[PDB]
Amino acid sequence: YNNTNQEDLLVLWGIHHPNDAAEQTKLYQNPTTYISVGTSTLNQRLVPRIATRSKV
Amino acid sequence: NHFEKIQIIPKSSWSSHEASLGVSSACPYQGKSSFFRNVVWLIKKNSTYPTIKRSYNNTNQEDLLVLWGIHHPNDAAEQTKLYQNPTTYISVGTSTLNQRLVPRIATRSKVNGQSGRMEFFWTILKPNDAINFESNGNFIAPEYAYKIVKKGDSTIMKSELEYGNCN
Ligand SMILES: *[C@@H]1O[C@H](CO)[C@@H](O[C@@H]2O[C@H](CO)[C@@H](O)[C@H](O)[C@H]2NC(C)=O)[C@H](O)[C@H]1NC(C)=O
Ligand SMILES: *[C@@H]1O[C@H](CO)[C@@H](O)[C@H](O)[C@H]1NC(C)=O
Repeated sequence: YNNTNQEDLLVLWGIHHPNDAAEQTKLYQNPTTYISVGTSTLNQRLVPRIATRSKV
Repeated sequence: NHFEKIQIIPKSSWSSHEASLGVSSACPYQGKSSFFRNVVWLIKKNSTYPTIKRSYNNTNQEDLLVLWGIHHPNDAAEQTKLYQNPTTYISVGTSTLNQRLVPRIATRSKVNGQSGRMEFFWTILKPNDAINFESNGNFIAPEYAYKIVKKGDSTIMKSELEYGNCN
């Protein structure tokens, strides 16, 4: 997306950290994933993180 | 103002990993070279290191200070020598924690004769919550943890002086 507007823009996004490899492939097939995001200033490569956690 | 130390993962309970070989000349007790007493330096048994999947639940009434660590070795040789598995990680989870630690190799100056490094981590595990570890190598597991028995005013004074038997 390009900010063709005149004012600063607050952009939000996210990453899913699943319970286990089963759920990872169940929902996305690909077993080893990442989200990379870039701007004139941002240089992010996010990587989902698996861990066994209490239900919330 | 007061911890009560409890055992939460007994040392004797590690069947498919060597638990008594996690020791170092950098930590002498009295000749016999030793280690941090409250955590275990787990190591490969037979030639191998099965994936560990262990968890403690805080059935107590008070917040619990849990400590654990990761081993960062000198090189791939030592990594496989001690844990066989060449690509490892420790993942730790709570109702709030979502950690995946990865050992980091780098060539470092000896300190207390060791070029490897140990990196410790911690959390406060609320009553009725559990901490779930999973690992594949380089894990330094908890044995003892601390119940926070009482809270109150205190401070960490910095002084070279000693106890004065006074009030
Ligand atoms: C830790 O152990 C206790 C059981 O000893 C669990 O207590 C249950 O937890 C649920 C959900 O938190 C509560 O709503 C219930 O009161 C408890 N159920 C029963 C049958 O006692 C607790 O869930 C465990 N904690 C975790 C994170 O697994
Ligand atoms: C060690 O490894 C071999 C498998 O390669 C196995 O057959 C042997 O019995 C193991 N030893 C013990 C004491 O478990």
